[PDB]
Amino acid sequence: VSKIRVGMTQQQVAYALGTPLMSDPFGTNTWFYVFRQQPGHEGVTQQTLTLTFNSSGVLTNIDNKP
Amino acid sequence: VSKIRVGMTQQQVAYALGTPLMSDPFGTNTWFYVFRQQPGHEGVTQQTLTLTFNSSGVLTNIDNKPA
Amino acid sequence: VSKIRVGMTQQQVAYALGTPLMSDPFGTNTWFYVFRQQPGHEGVTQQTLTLTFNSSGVLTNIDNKPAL
Amino acid sequence: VSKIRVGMTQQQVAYALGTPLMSDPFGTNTWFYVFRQQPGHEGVTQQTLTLTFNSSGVLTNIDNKPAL
Amino acid sequence: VSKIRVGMTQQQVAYALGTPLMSDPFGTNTWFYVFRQQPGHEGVTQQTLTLTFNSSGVLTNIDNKPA
Amino acid sequence: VSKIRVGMTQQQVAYALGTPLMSDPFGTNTWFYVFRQQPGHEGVTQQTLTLTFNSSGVLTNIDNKP
Repeated sequence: VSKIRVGMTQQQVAYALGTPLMSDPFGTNTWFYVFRQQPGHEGVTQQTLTLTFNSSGVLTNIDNKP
Repeated sequence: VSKIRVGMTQQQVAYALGTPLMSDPFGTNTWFYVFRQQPGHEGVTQQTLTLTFNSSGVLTNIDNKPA
Repeated sequence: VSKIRVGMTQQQVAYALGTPLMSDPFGTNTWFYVFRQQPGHEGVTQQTLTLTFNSSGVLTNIDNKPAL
Repeated sequence: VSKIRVGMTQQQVAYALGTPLMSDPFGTNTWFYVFRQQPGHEGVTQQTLTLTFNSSGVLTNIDNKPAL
Repeated sequence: VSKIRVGMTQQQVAYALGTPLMSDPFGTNTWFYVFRQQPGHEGVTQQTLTLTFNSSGVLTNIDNKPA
Repeated sequence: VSKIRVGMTQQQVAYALGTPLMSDPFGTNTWFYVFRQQPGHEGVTQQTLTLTFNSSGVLTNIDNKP
């Protein structure tokens, strides 16, 4: 924590402390859902969803898995 | 168990599905650390850190409250 | 690990092992909700709620973000 | 939400909103460690540790899994 | 920041990297639920559930302790 | 919780309660790492690792991202 200073880039902070446990999802390019402890789950593997957004915050790819 | 389509904004997707469990931290403005399971913890409350970055990804505020 | 002993205070245990991944919320003074993967979310930041309780486990402060 | 009020007990708040995603570990009676993404892990199940504290925040029970 | 190679067993990978943050629950023997942020919670402790499944994926023990 | 009974398959339980918050990683086919709050992080995106194991518990694929 003394390992960081105002003016550092996200790369410099992440090098010092690691990436954070949480961050705000708005403005970022990738959102990942894992649908746990939600009734109605189906299949032989954990349902997940990866969403890709462009720099304007618009959804460009929907990746279901499976 | 709900409907999205390409071209939706993040507000539309969050209304439909909720915010995601995880998202990529690079490019956003607020990072939040909670230092768990790390030896050397001190104090009477859980140590945390909130960082604010500007539109360019540079750190402008370090909030260690506590405290 | 072997670096903890019965009789230790929560500070000593937290200095040896760090705080735990999880703990029972009853009896503590601060609760933190993060409303994720819940349809109906609104706004331009992640909705959260920080509740402060006194010693008697009574709620004394409600802190919504964003502000209601 | 609007379904909580200052003066509520932790039970009333938990009935209205559920327990929180996170809480401050200090002051509670049970801590639970899950040692993941930590090099050195051994054995055939996930290593965990459950610590029980009394009212004074003093450790009274250590429960390692698997058993040491 | 540590070294794995194809052909390693899960014990070898866990020694090198630790266990993973997440894994697929299907096919294993122990499931653990912690019911957070769900309205209608009752009791003086966090409600949890530990389920044991046999090698075939069938439920053989329901542990609701608490209690 | 009264929604489940001994003898149900993992598919029946997951349909009633959802998948669990946690499960034991040994014996399963996919392990996912997200290296957060670990100093030394590098890059312009969150480092992760997906490992695939066969039914004998042997590592068959290493997928770094990026």
